[PDB]
Amino acid sequence: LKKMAQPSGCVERCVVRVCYGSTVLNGVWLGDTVTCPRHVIAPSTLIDYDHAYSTMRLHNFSVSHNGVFLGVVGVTMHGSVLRIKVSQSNVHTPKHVFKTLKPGDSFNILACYEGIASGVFGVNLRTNFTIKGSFINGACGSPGYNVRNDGTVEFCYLHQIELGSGAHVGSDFTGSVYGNFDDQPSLQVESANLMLSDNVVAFLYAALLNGCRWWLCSTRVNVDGFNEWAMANGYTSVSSVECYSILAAKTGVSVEQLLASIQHLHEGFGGKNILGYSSLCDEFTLAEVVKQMYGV
Amino acid sequence: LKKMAQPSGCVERCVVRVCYGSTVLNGVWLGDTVTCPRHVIAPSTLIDYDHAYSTMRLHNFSVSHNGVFLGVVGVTMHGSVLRIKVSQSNVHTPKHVFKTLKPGDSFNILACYEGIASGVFGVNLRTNFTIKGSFINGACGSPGYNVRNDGTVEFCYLHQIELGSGAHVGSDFTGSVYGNFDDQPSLQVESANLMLSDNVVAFLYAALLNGCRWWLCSTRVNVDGFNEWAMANGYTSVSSVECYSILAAKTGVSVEQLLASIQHLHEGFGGKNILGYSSLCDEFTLAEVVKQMYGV
Ligand SMILES: Cn1cnc(Cn2c(=O)nc(Nc3cc4cn(C)nc4cc3Cl)n(Cc3cc(F)c(F)cc3F)c2=O)n1
Ligand SMILES: Cn1cnc(Cn2c(=O)nc(Nc3cc4cn(C)nc4cc3Cl)n(Cc3cc(F)c(F)cc3F)c2=O)n1
Repeated sequence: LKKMAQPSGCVERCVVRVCYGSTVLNGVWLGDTVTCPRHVIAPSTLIDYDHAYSTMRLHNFSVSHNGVFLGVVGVTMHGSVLRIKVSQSNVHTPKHVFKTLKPGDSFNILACYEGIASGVFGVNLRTNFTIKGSFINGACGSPGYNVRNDGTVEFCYLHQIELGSGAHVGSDFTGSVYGNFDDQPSLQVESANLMLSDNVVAFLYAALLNGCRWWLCSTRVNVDGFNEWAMANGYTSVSSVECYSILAAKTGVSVEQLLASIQHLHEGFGGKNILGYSSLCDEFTLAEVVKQMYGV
Repeated sequence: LKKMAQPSGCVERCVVRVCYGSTVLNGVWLGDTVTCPRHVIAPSTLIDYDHAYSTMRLHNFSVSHNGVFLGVVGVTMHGSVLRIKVSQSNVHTPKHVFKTLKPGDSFNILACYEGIASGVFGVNLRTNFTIKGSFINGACGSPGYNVRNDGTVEFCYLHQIELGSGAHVGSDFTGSVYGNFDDQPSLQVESANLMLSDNVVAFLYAALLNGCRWWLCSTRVNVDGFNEWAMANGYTSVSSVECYSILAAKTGVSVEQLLASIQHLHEGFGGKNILGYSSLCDEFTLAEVVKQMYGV
């Protein structure tokens, strides 16, 4: 079990550099539209974006891909993003949709600087709607994506800000900020994360499939009992036993046995480890475990 | 800190599917040459590769890029790889070199199946010359690479085998197997992994720069003394001190203090953690720490 990213080639071909005056960040070029964070039009300064938008000048923009400049034709503002119409369509536009992530969803970040990709990594949207990425100044507008089995790219995230805690906040392509954080320099404090119980169950199945079984409780707790316990101990509710059927069928271990195991392991591993982890891991989804173990 | 891969697009355009008889793995297409593990010509049985090569027939090969089949013109064997000449050059061959890794080198893996990339991740060549990837059956031939600052791709790894431990072994593009394992289905056991001290020093500097300093020793241990201790305690030598000077200056902490700190912490943290880790982390190189925190 290793956190991986899906290959980045099809997304690299969509990253552009967006400049407005002296401010530079990343945008995503699809068809004849570049989407980027609206912070690119912020003054050097609480930002009044409505006023910055009303006094915008199109000739103040510079949009470029690999040093080649695209002609800017028009700009509209949608929530926390801009949609910049350009006079040229991206001939490497992949088959794509736009998807809004939910907590517990895994996705890929292509970390970009000045319109050029530098790194790719997998992340999980947490219950407080932040991610734990690695970004420095200039990463604003870095895209997050998933690639479906048929090849369709789901565009799901545009990087916005780093919180005081180090957590990372982005928007979707409609302009909604995940978690409704402000795209402003401010002292906002995210609420505390819960452990993603769905991912912990997937992790324990992966441990069973790698021979690691010292932790397995003999007895069971049902979903209703676990969910009552989860609410009192910083865990999310578990969603439907039936979705784990493939891993339950391959291990002979029911979800209820793992729910009971989580209750035990919450109080500590006691000098032992599970796949090299010293506490429970909610980093991997059921789909990731199934893909990495079986290719499905 | 996040382990990440460099963008994979330029390598994706070189991945091919190589088939000989019923055996299918991955290769890398550069110019008019495909390099792949020689296991593709193994019979279905201790493999006599010299005999398999002498009886090889070019018509048994099939080589394709994204489902487009390439004509096979000639084949030579070089150590544990084949060099397959095809009837056209890859028009997307990136500027590139071949480089043989040394233990402690980080690089990127593009995990491929049937000539199609499915995931990308960063790894470190360990002192026992294995890596800890995530690979299932069909990953043979998956390439490892690094991208230089000037854009030159260093091709450095072709995936070969998974040992009983789960550890992964590959070759370089000259055909030398890392660690001189055999490209045979025999039982082989790698030597004990040593903690990469250079990476642990980088990790402790990252902690200091993040305000985590509960563990810091005022004691100093010089390089020579640390290296003698390291021998007897599962650690590599520390290679040098001066490369850390930028981080030593920002923190006011000498490398020799961090060597003393490693000796203080090598058995465990008690109940405490460092950047979320419950034991010392050797995942991150100095270059990665400096790049991810300062963009250098
Ligand atoms: C450490 N870190 C991790 N993620 C981030 C994201 N991020 C960013 O990359 N850049 C930001 N400010 C800018 C400065 C610029 C200087 N030039 C020349 N051009 C610049 C462009 C930007 Cl966007 N910010 C700050 C920030 C970005 C916003 F979108 C926002 F609404 C409020 C903010 F305070 C930033 O967080 N940094
Ligand atoms: C679980 N895992 C992780 N990494 C690996 C690497 N690996 C591999 O992907 N495939 C292998 N055997 C093949 C079977 C095939 C069936 N078909 C239809 N085509 C096949 C092609 C291969 Cl290569 N092996 C085994 C292996 C591969 C070698 F290169 C070698 F020299 C000896 C070996 F025993 C394998 O390890 N599996």
